[PDB]
Amino acid sequence: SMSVKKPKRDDSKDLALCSMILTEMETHEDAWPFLLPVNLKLVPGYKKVIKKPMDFSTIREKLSSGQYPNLETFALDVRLVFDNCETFNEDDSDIGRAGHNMRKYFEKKWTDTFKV
Repeated sequence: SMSVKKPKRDDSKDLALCSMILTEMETHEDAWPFLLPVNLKLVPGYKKVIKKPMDFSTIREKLSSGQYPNLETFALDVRLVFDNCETFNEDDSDIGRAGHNMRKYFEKKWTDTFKV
């Protein structure tokens, strides 16, 4: 509260570390469904069903232009990618399985990097 300061973690490396994590995401072989925005005019349903589209290229642009206030807002956008994927795609499908794989991949890197 006012003039009662909670000891804070060092966040000076967060931008670099998130950029590193995102690079590993972008280069994962199962990243292909997530590299670019879903094409809203070639994919029936998507615009109506998915209220907040998100993809790695959009996250990269936001990270490069100071649009994430903190690391948690970055992780929210990454998770949004996989939450959208689960909403729209069957688990069995190639895209659906890619999403599950990439979520698992991200969350381990997230824990290993920041839950130091």
